[PDB]
Amino acid sequence: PTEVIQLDWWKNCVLYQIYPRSFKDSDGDGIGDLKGIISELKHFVDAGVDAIWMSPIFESPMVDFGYDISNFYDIHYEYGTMEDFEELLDKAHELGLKVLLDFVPNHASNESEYFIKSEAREPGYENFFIWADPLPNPENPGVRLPPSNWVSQFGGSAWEWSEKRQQYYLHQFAIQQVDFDFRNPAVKQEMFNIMKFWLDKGADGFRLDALPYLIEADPADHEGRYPDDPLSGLTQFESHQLGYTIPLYTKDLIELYDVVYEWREFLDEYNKNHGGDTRVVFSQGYANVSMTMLYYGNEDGAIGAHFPFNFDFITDLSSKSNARDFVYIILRWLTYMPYGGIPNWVFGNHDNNRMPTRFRHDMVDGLNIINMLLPGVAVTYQGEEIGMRDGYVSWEDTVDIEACNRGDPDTYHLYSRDPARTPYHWDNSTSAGFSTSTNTWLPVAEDYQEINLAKQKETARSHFKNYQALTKLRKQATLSHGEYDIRALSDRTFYLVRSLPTHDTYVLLFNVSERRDTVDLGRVPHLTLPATVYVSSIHSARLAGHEITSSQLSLEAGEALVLKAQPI
Amino acid sequence: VIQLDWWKNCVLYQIYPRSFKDSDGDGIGDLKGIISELKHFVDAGVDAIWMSPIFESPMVDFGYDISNFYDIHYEYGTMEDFEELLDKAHELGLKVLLDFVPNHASNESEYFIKSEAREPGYENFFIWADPLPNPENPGVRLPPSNWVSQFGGSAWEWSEKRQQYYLHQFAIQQVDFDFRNPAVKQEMFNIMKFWLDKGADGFRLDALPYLIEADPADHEGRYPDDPLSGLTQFESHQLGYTIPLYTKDLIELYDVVYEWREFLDEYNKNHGGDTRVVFSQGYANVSMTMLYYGNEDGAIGAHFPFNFDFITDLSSKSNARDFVYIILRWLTYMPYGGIPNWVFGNHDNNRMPTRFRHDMVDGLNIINMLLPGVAVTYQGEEIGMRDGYVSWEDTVDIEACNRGDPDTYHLYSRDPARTPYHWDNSTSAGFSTSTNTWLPVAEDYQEINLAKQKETARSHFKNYQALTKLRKQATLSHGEYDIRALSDRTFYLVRSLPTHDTYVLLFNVSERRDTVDLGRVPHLTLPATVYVSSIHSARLAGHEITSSQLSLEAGEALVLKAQPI
Ligand SMILES: *[C@@H]1O[C@H](CO)[C@@H](O)[C@H](O)[C@H]1O
Ligand SMILES: *[C@@H]1O[C@H](CO)[C@@H](O)[C@H](O)[C@H]1O
Ligand SMILES: [Ca+2]
Ligand SMILES: [Ca+2]
Ligand SMILES: [Mg+2]
Ligand SMILES: [Mg+2]
Repeated sequence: PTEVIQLDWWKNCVLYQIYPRSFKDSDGDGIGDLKGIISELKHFVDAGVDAIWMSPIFESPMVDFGYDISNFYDIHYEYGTMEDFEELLDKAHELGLKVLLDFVPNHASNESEYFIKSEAREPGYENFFIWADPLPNPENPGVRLPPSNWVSQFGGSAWEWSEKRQQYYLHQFAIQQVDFDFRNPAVKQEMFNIMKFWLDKGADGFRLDALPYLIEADPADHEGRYPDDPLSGLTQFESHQLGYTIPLYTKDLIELYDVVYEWREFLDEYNKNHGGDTRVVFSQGYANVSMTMLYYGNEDGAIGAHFPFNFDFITDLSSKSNARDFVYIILRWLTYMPYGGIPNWVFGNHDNNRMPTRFRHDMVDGLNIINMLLPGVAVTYQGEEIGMRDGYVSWEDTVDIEACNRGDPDTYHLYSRDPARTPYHWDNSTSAGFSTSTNTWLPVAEDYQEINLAKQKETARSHFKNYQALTKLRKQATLSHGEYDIRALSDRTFYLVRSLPTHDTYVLLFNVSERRDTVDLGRVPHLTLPATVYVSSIHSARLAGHEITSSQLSLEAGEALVLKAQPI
Repeated sequence: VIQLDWWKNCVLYQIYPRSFKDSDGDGIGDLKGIISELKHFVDAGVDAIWMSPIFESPMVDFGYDISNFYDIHYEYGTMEDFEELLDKAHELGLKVLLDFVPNHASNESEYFIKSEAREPGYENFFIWADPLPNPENPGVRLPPSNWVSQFGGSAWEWSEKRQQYYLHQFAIQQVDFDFRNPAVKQEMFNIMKFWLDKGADGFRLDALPYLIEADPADHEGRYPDDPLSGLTQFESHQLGYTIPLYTKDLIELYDVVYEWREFLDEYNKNHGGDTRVVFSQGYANVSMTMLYYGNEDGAIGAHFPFNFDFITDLSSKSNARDFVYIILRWLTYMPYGGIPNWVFGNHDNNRMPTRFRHDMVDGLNIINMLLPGVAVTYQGEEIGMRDGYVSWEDTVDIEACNRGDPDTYHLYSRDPARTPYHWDNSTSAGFSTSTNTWLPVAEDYQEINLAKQKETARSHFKNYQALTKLRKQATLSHGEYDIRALSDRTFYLVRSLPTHDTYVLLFNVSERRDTVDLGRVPHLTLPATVYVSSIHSARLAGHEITSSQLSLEAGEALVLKAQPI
């Protein structure tokens, strides 16, 4: 068995997204907190997680549960103190974990000192945000028009009138989330200042949110006005409704990538000047594949985020997908990613329905196997390691500003992100062990007695035990250094093979369909029989250690196997 | 390497007969014309030809409106000319496929006249529905549903004779058969049996996505409205106004196709000789397209449905990563054992060099010839023919006439891809002795013609010949494929086969020079020999590639011959 050089930590980490409000409540207020995370850092070691990122924990009025940041240099009081954060870093680092911070560079709370100073036209802050005059209305001079038809992601105009300043400010998100002017060198310098502060504290890097919205059209390019976004011309949207416009002037502007490349320059300089393990930036943006790959860098030699997140398992695959769709979407990242790009795989987050809800309850293990066996970085969202489902959230219990703004009692479910933010299922105790109180900030999902971590640790076969076996398998040279081959055997079943001369072969077989499928293992490259089941889905006929001798393999709907075969 | 049945790796050439060769100076291509140039297919290294329809037709849709599925269109010639074409093609080793459209018949067909007059056994040959009353103006009949014709306007036409609407997914003159009528399904078997008895090597079957529409029996006796697109740019008479939920890709259409294949399998068993095939045409999403091959329940359909991805999903707007990702789509979705095919043009779409670029013609023909399976060539692609200019005044395409006007006809017209074939630099590019050609000859025929390309050292046609010859190599018939983008500008396609020479396409699909590391290309050992280069390449056939660093100019494609793996 050949010797392999270990990869840089960020090229093949298991990265786990914590939603701190919903992870662990240590003080009975029904709100997850830093002492809660600290008390369960051992969970990440137990799970085989290398790195955690937290949804925002900075001072925030909580309009968008942390994404409206009023102070980028201190901790939100409900989550705890700077001292709790420093204790979290110390204890995480002692356990060998990396810790990344999430913040949204696009915007600040209207309660931030930046915005208070800006609205007052304070020297240094007047132009910190996008401030615009009304569009001249010569035909009805007493009727004030917004600068353009731009629509907020949370509904209504992206322009809010300031009585104090007698101008509109831009908010691509909530009224309380004010868009920085990213053509302002002082805004760009402030972003370096924020990152330097948290790197100096010992953060191992950043997840940076909402990057497609950084830059909007310069009125200088449109005869001194903000240009209207083109109309979608879809009958089902009026001017206050997201979908009314195509964001040609408000999203994916080529200038945003220059800001990202400057962030990478800054981080490269920081790493050179501090040594120890590489500090990284992982970018978030929902965009088409071309716009997504520009986050890595460009073919003029620019270098950007260590990677942009791959949301293809959220946006392009679901329970509607067959095995050919799975393979074809997996191939999209691998086909479009630049030479030397690190692939990553995301199955969920706090903005989207949970993995088993988007797919099916019988597919959890197969989805975690894909995550863990594809080359590069596995990304796990809080709860995927135990197969948590969307929780039921009534209109009455809904707190997501997106649903409160865009929805009503009949439609709120089309918008609300709350079902994927329900408290983590630790055990079958009061509130699934998330809290000692029956009062939790979102309702605990009704299935917690059936789906909880403690039950999965006790029972012979579980989502969590499969998760542990897969994160353990990623330490094998075959998964860190091995080649990959992926093809559909049928509309129902695909294989993913990891192989490496002189090292064991590992094969995923996954029936993603609602029907049984019999496949010819003779078609699977590098699969020599007999082979051993390393991992099986929790209801597979095959237990771990089951010998596969026949070339004919019948798989149930949703059944997934990892086979261990002799080296190539 | 066991010999493949002919249709698994044939070079298939689509003839548009009206535009191929005029033998009789009426400016209309004809069968004696085709017969006179059958040697062209041998010269080019074409194995099989299919013709756009040549059956009796009022020519409203230039042959796709068929008034008699059992005889030849007089302008193209006679049954005897067809029998001669088959005779001489088979002598030259060629296969000949007939195109007919099972979906619809000419309103001048006996089927229609008899159906409209309610003649017994013909009453239900076509889709006949009652009008709806009109809230706005009671005197004005409304059609059975909001269904929109592929050529614009309602898919329902009123018959004064029958006092009912008939369905036409295409032209008013193209009447949709009822494919739930066993007598209609029998008549298709009768038409196929007739032409297979004549010696045809199989069929191209048109417009299959449109065979079957919603049964009113499943909608309380009414034809259900297609959903609205809700797109403000489309009015109720314009294609795009509806989503064809009840009018296209109904699962029942595939059962008809599986029955056709069952009939052909029986015929092939009972007659022996060379396999007679069915290749299906349908523009549909990839999963609905794959159902034409067969289904997972074990149904067997068309020998293959045509792959239109180089028409629908790639263009001059595409980068190397797009090329790779779109090529992977057929290869990812195709059933195990399926034959891949590659289509770069047809008589319904702009010519290959117009959709892409003039400097990409060689690369595109290399892709066609070097990918696994079947290369499909549309008349003109072997010489890099460009779209012809066709004024409103000279436009004869019903689609442009019905959907378009002097300022918009170019958005819809298929005529630019149907201009006469460029044989030489003689009158009408040698298509005809006459200057009275049914469509105007493209302005560039003096620059782009088969004769010129045969007598210049380097040409699209000589590259085409080099590539059809290369398909005889086991590496291309049986070899593995590896395909990846080296950059946004350049991709490789490697064919490899243990102990047989490796063949490598490098293609810069961009408008800019690109320098690639050939060390990244699998199975490529240097030195390698240029087998084929783009006509504008600095590299000639026989040139040795010795450096690992290769600069490709805009549109430049090389086929390298390299050491066996
Ligand atoms: C990215 O950004 C928006 C606004 O900050 C937030 O609502 C989402 O939760 C986040 O992923
Ligand atoms: C398929 O069918 C339509 C109608 O018959 C025709 O106009 C096209 O030319 C053909 O490819
Ligand atoms: Ca912005
Ligand atoms: Ca039909
Ligand atoms: Mg708490
Ligand atoms: Mg003629």
